[PDB]
Amino acid sequence: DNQFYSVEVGDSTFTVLKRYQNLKPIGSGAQGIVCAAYDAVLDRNVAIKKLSRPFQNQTHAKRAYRELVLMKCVNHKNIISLLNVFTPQKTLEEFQDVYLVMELMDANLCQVIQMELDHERMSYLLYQMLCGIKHLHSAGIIHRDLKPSNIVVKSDCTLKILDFGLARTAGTSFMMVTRYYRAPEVILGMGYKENVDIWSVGCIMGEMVRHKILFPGRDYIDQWNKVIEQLGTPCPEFMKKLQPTVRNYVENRPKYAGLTFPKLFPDSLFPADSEHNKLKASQARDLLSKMLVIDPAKRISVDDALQHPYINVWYDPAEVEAPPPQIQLDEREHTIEEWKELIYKEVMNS
Ligand SMILES: *[C@H](CC(=O)Nc1ccc(C(=O)Nc2cccc(Nc3nccc(-c4cccnc4)n3)c2)cc1)CN(C)C
Repeated sequence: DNQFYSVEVGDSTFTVLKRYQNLKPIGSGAQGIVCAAYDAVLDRNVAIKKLSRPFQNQTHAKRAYRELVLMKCVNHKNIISLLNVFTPQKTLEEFQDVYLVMELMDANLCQVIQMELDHERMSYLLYQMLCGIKHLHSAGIIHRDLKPSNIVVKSDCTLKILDFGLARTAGTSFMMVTRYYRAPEVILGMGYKENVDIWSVGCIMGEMVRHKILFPGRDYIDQWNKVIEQLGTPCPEFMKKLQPTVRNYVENRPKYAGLTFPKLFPDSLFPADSEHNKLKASQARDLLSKMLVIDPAKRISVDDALQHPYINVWYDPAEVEAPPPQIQLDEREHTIEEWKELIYKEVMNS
């Protein structure tokens, strides 16, 4: 501990470089302790994340290696970037902790989502989401678990995605707590395509309008009921694309016509008494009717969503058509000891 010092932050021991001062707690759970700090060397505020038990198991180590490699290789304004990475331990043998240093954002989408919406801020947040998701897809990264807690925003309304989800897997399976934003093809295990992340964007948008989670529930069974009660029972063609065992339960459910999108998202939930606000309520509802579609064969793509009148007002080829990032590796299994060495070399060679 020459260039390092210790400090207790939010019931967690932070052994960080002497350049990071005035550490303040900001977040924790379901895996990872985060705090805010001032970088003396850069004269800027940062966010420092201490990884929670990265070598407890192979899933933690695979997810830690994946996140560290992707945060380094990706360089997009709508995806959180890695400013610095360090370990207070001097050797591979002693190595046990990883500290990721990133730009400090003002709030999480979980609180911004609760704000009284204006079409300007709302369309801008969704535009940035679609931009970041487009950039991940270009590199073959299908998130599959996009949620408000995985997204951070700044005072100027600029947005960044924190996570990469299941990333480069193949796929549609997570074993760990918030499943309200997962696409039906993921829930029912049908296989996914790139527009699987569009359902999650639809869920988040619907929530910005309603100020209530669209599809809540104790479990998937309860969650699927909330989907069919509101959007209606899917077409026989979709239920045909299900394998016989889950198909049996889905087809045995009571048939629902589903509430129309005017009834799901009435004008009451939208800014009123202006011609511009009237126009914008129907455009927002129309985009929801294209994103919140059970059948992924009929759901809108990221590219077409960016082309929608509600979003296209922000379209900038410099932000949207940016070059995809290129590249042990990201679908091969290793022992926990082997992930530790892969993780140690990433922290050291940066
Ligand atoms: C909503 C999730 C929920 O329960 N509510 C919630 C609120 C806040 C946070 C949180 O800690 N995020 C947060 C809060 C305050 C400032 C910042 N700024 C920031 N800047 C850069 C990086 C980070 C960061 C990185 C890694 C992990 N966490 C934060 N933060 C951020 C969490 C949860 C549930 N929905 C999923 C419905």
